[PDB]
Amino acid sequence: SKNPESVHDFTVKDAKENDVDLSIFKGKVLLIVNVASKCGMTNSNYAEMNQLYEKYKDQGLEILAFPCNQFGEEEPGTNDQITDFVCTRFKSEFPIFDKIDVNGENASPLYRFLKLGKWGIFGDDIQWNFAKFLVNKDGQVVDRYYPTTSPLSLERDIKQLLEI
Amino acid sequence: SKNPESVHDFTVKDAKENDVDLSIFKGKVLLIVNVASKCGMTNSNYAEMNQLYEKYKDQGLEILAFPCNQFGEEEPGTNDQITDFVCTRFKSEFPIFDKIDVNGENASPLYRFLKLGKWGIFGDDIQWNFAKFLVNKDGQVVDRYYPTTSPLSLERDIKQLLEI
Ligand SMILES: [Ca+2]
Ligand SMILES: [Ca+2]
Ligand SMILES: [Ca+2]
Ligand SMILES: [Ca+2]
Ligand SMILES: [Ca+2]
Repeated sequence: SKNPESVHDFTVKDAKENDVDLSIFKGKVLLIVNVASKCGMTNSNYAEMNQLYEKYKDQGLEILAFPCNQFGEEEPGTNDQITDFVCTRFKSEFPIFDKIDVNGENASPLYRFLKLGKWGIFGDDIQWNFAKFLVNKDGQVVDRYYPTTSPLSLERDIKQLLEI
Repeated sequence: SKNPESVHDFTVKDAKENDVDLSIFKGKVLLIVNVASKCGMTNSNYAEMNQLYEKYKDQGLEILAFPCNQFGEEEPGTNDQITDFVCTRFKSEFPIFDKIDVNGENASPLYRFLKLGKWGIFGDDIQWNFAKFLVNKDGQVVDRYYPTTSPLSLERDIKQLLEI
């Protein structure tokens, strides 16, 4: 809409560049997390996220992954590609949206909003790849975790947040 | 080893101003929490850490709680009162240390070091009362949590560090 009140007032692009009204997720627990551009998903975060999905997929937990190139201070070897460098694919169970920036000038309105969560307690810049956010059924930012917190460690909060 | 390599390379004052070398904690997993400076163990965090402690003190978990008045020092109807500006008494099984600054020009050297953790991923200033850090048996910072993350939600990582 126009009054950033909830995460549901936001619409984002999916991998297909098609609009997705986040408002369709109400009633479900949103676990928002920024993923890397790397092409391979080697990181352990994905595996653990899959499990989390495997377990709470049909219970209200929806994982919203967002590719971001603002980190991964890669050690180049043939990366110089400005016409097709971002991974042209993301093989995972949960949904992977269009690549967006989480920090800086062109930051996504959503992350801007996720950052106002809990009176600015969540106001920090996304520290690195895989920062985790938990949103309740009403679209309010409930929790935030550092990249270094494996998805599996968010189970207790996921569980509670679902009333299971 | 002039320049600190670990949390063990720091000496802090305890509630009774007696120097404490963090080396006496080597071989133990540490939960470092900054607490409100005012009196009152009513905040939910206390009960949860209390529980955490009762269930892990005798397994390798130590809790270093540091009082700080940098957050909402304007809370008590009568806070203005300068006779110290930190509660003269903090009933708790787990040790409460002397007051320290966590942010700014007088931030405790220990908090400067913890903010160095994970290649700067933990560089953010302490957001509010009750931010959490998990340090391994070796004295290196391995996790950081937002104030909003309840203690009990750190159990998985604790067990993982204590190896259980
Ligand atoms: Ca960019
Ligand atoms: Ca971890
Ligand atoms: Ca020492
Ligand atoms: Ca003030
Ligand atoms: Ca851990």
